[PDB]
Amino acid sequence: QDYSGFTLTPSAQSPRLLELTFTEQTTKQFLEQVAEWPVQALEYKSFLRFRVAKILDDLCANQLQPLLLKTLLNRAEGALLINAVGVDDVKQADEMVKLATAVAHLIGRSNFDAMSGQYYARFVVKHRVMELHNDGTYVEEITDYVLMMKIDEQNMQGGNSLLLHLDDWEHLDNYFRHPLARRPMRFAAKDVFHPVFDVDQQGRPVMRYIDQFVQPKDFEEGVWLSELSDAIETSKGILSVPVPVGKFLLINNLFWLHGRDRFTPHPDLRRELMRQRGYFAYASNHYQTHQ
Amino acid sequence: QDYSGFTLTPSAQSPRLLELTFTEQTTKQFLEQVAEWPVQALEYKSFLRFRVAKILDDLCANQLQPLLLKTLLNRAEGALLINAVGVDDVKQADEMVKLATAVAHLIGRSNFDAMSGQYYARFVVKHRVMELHNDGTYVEEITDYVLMMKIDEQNMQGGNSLLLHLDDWEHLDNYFRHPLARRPMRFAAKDVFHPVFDVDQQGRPVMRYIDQFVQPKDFEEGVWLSELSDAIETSKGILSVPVPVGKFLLINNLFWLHGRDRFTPHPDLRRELMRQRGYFAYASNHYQTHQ
Amino acid sequence: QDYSGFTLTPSAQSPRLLELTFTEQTTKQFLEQVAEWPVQALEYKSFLRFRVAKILDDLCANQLQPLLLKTLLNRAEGALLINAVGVDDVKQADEMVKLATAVAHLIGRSNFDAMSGQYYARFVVKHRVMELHNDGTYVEEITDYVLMMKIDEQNMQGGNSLLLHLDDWEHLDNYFRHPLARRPMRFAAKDVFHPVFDVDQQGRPVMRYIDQFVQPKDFEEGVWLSELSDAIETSKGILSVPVPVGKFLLINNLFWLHGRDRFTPHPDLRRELMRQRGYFAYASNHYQTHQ
Amino acid sequence: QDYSGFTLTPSAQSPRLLELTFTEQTTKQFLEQVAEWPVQALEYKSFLRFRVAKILDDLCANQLQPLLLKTLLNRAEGALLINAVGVDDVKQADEMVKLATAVAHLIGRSNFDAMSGQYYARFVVKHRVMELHNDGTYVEEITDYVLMMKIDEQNMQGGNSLLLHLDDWEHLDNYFRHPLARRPMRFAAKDVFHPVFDVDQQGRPVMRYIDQFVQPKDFEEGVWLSELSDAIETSKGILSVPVPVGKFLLINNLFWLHGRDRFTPHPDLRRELMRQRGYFAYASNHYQTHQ
Ligand SMILES: [Fe+2]
Ligand SMILES: [Fe+2]
Ligand SMILES: [Fe+2]
Ligand SMILES: [Fe+2]
Repeated sequence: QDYSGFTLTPSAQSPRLLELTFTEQTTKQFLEQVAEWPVQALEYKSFLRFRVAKILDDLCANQLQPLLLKTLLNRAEGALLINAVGVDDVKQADEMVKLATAVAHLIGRSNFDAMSGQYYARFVVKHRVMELHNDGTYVEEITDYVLMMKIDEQNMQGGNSLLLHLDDWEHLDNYFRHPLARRPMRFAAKDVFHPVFDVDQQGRPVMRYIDQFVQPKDFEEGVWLSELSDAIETSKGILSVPVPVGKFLLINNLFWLHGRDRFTPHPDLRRELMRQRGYFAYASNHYQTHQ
Repeated sequence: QDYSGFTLTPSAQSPRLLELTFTEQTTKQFLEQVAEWPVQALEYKSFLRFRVAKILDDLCANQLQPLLLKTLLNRAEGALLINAVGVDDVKQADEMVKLATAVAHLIGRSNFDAMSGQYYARFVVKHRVMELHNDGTYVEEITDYVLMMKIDEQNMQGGNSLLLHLDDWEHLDNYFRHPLARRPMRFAAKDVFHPVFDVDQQGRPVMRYIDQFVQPKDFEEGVWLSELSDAIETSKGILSVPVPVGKFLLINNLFWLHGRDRFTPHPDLRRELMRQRGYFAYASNHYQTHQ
Repeated sequence: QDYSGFTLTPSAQSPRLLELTFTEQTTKQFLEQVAEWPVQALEYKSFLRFRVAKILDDLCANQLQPLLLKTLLNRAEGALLINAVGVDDVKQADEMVKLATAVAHLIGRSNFDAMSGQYYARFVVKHRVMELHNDGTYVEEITDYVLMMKIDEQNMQGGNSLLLHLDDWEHLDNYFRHPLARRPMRFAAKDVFHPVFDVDQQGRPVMRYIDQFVQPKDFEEGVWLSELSDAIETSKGILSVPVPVGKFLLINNLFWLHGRDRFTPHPDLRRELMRQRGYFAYASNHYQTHQ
Repeated sequence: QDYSGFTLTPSAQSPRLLELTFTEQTTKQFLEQVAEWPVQALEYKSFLRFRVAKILDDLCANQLQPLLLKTLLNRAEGALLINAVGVDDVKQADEMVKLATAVAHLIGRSNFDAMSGQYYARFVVKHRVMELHNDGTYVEEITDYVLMMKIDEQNMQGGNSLLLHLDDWEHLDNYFRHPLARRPMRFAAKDVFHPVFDVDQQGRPVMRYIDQFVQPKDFEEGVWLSELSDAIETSKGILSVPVPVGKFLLINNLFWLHGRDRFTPHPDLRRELMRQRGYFAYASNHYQTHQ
């Protein structure tokens, strides 16, 4: 469908993943209107992250924020691949960070990243599969969304993003109905305790799982987790999504798992990534008390 | 007016800011009587900060302490620019620290400074505006006063201190009456939570704001804070105050905001500053219990 | 006796210490079936420690896990010396870690080791007695088992493992019946407080003692502990057990103490050790509440 | 008077300070009987500190421990200068540490020293007065005794130990009767709060004061503390005690203050000191509950 300032079309891999592309005029107007705040200003004054968010939504006639929220909160969808025409070179890295910052802070706020000391983190890669998982399993607070942007890609074969929607996972019911699905388990980076499965407000399964940080306490927990891991990694429902330079995935971390495919080692290989993670925060008509 | 040991006259920028100058005999007597305690002694034994305070007040016939307190606690004023005749060269830095220490510890106590590990901190600058703000917004305890002294100034164009009294701010009522003025917000350097506005004992607005450390939790808080920031930075009520070498501002941090103007970059530029921050502490006739 | 996949025979030093040796086919099948997970995978994903445990037990027709548990929990025994035919060279260090990991995680889970940052630790030695003690005396949680493997041994004379079963200690009753046996004492690596003696579920003495970390608070506690130390170190019941390359002791840390004999200094000496420590965790028919 | 294994005589400076000297046979027997434990063994196994204490007391026919306790707990005395004939050279430093350790752990236990990471600390000096004070004012637990030993002394003029017994302080009543004597004040190295004065079990004044770590909160506390400091430092009751190599003071830290006199700077100057601090711990006939 055609919106004001951007277009929206389903991905080739799945109708659950929608591709959102900002038009060229929108992209140029946005970058002009945020030129006076470099990324270092966004790092130092967090309210500027919401200022650039409002500027982008205003340029889309205030159609962007409700669309982002409706897509990410919809159980049938919950995932976007987002880009802006004209921003597609490593040479535009700062502008990429601004764009992703503006989109993310229309639907919530990105959390402190311990690897960078900032609200976002950039990594340079210079080859085995990274297993499907959820982010933020080792703290008490829930991470609602994961944002992963491709900043550079050079002599790279493979390395697609892997995604798994729980309602595409053919083994969901077998593991969700197991008593250990509800057993609170230790997660360690202070340790936290929570089950591997939970439910959304409608009672549908959600997941908070990663094989590296879950700490089975005994032979019962450990064997079940090793079978769970195999059942996830071999699922027929996994998507393999290329993320070209300038595009970023933005997914609901509660019923999407994500990972990374193998890639070929190459002497002239360079991949650069940017990530942000946060919680949803939005207005809705709902009950309160007092005045 | 003419006091014992010093003179007092309103500043050129505002009747709220009073200039206090210690006479030459007072300055020389004070420095003689505190010569046996170097600044390093003041750093190691905090009671010596109150000893030098008493010596200065005694030399002013005990007229200094009540005058400082009356000025700083008066809502109509609350700010002083202070100097002593004959102390005006970088070469006298230690004597400047002694003088500011004595004045500050007549009205309270200066807190530990994490940048220096001492009760005061000195910084050397070797050019964009520093936005108006209050100090101490990221801890639970209230910072009542801010002290900023000019220790050296060399090939410096611009860089005046900026000040804003809340009762000179033409947008005060518009933002103080907004519901978000009372919303406790996160501040981070353990995080603390407090609103951007509060009230003094008479119900008049006070502020605890800085754009770098406030952490809006969502799009509502963030957009409002970005508008608040603009309304402060563009206020017609801002003062631009030069602070020559040997002078220091001492302001009530609850209804004065402070910042720093732009200055010209220059290869031979050198500016040195000293700061202290603390809480008020003073005698008054008021109620207590027991015996 | 002859089991499926391994043999079991009493040690030459004591009927309480049983020697368990995995046959050559079992050893080769196990190493083949765990080849796809290097030790670094076991370090990163703790459930793989239980996966390799199940593979080893399955190869022993599920006779290994009940035998290990019965031996370690039996007050009359409680100690094993374990090896696998064909694994006996420093050159096979990784395979040794896999084997010990699989055995340990059939009976419990190995705890984080602060010296290595992993669930196991390897040390290289390149000569006085190490006194008998229990592990884990300076934390609140109980360490149920100690695992010590010989990874390398080169020009080494002496250095046998020393072991003492409390029911072989001729002075047990004299010290267990002393009032200070029940006095909670300070242990320091946050400090913890617990007595030097306790009881098992049947009221038989157990010990949580080490001379380096216990901190007697006064002359009464200190003199008694110095006599206790002498009564332990001179006991006639101490075993001197050689541990050849590829063998590991696995002992119940509650009623076995362990140490190390003196060895000869030698310029070409090299000894490498691996340790793990953990708690028991196993299924049994016992009571619970609710559903 | 003549005891078994040592002699006791009042000092030249004060009848409150008793000089205790171990005879030559006692010193030689003690060092022989503790030869198998080097100081590093005392550092690692704290019960050995009580073992060497018992050996020394046994060599004195068990007359040492009751004498030490009676002297240190007696309000009229409370201070000892202790040495052993034949130990008086830097070359005997280890033996000095053993001797002081044995004496201290007959009357209590020495606490962890943050400057050395051990139960004792050695310092090398290579010249202004160190003001009179009590140790341990910045933690909650009470330090009952201070031990300071002279390990080396080379080209040293001055630098006597200074001591002040509260009942020799001519200004005690003037300050003890001031309301601020009972005001809990902040002490900082987590901060602790306690008054500068307290009382012993008989209601007689004791002190917990040091000028460097007390943190007066305002002009009232600070001026009083500066006058208190002057009243202490100028007291006629201060003792000036030389401490030759091999001697150590052992004083009751509750009603003795201690410091150090000025000394002459000299290019070939070397002074080495050892300190321990701890709490009293001893048997007495007193009430308890239960069985
Ligand atoms: Fe991730
Ligand atoms: Fe400031
Ligand atoms: Fe051990
Ligand atoms: Fe001291």
